[PDB]
Amino acid sequence: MLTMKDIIRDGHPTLRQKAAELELPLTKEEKETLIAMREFLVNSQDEEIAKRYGLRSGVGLAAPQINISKRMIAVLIPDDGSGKSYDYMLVNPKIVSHSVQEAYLPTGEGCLSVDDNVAGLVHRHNRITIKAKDIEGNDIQLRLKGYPAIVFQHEIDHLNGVMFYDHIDKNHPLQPHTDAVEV
Ligand SMILES: O=C(CSC(=O)[C@H](Cc1ccccc1)CC(F)(F)F)c1ccccc1
Ligand code: NI
Ligand code: NI
Repeated sequence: MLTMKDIIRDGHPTLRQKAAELELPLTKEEKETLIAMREFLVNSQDEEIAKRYGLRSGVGLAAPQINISKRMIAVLIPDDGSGKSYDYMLVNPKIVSHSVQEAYLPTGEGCLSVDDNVAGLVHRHNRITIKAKDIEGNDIQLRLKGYPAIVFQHEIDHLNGVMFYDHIDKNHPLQPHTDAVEV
């Protein structure tokens, strides 16, 4: 299983690279790592297993974060009230369209790869459409709003060498953009 030992940390060069598109089908090895990434999320969200193996809690992970510079991500966002949950392993995900309307988490964002907490609002598109491939090379189109959309954008940024804190206003970190919605 993956652990925090596997997660590379801010300053590591792989995080600042652009990750390579995968050829399809995936190798037995690539499928294995994408399942393991999902398994990390699951494990990190279990109280017991996370205490035991020293796991930070996560809802998303991009392959660059385990030092594999390939365009695959995993997102595990549990039910949390509404009956909606997000359990997705995506290959070559792409944002094909979005809202003009920005949104933001009012406490900022975190990142498994960033050891410190950073304060600052990270403005993002409130709605997105994503086209990607699943683990078996079938076609996936996702329409996301709000928290799920922020999460996927965060992980997609990882595939382009962008970190959440790059989007934070150095002067006015906690100033929302006008008409940006709080999530
Ligand atoms: O905040 C988190 C997890 S933090 C997280 O998923 C990171 C990214 C993140 C995205 C959007 C908002 C905050 C953090 C993942 C990373 F580091 F792997 F990319 C949480 C976990 C379980 C229950 C409730 C909340
Ligand atoms: Ni992150
Ligand atoms: Ni700004």
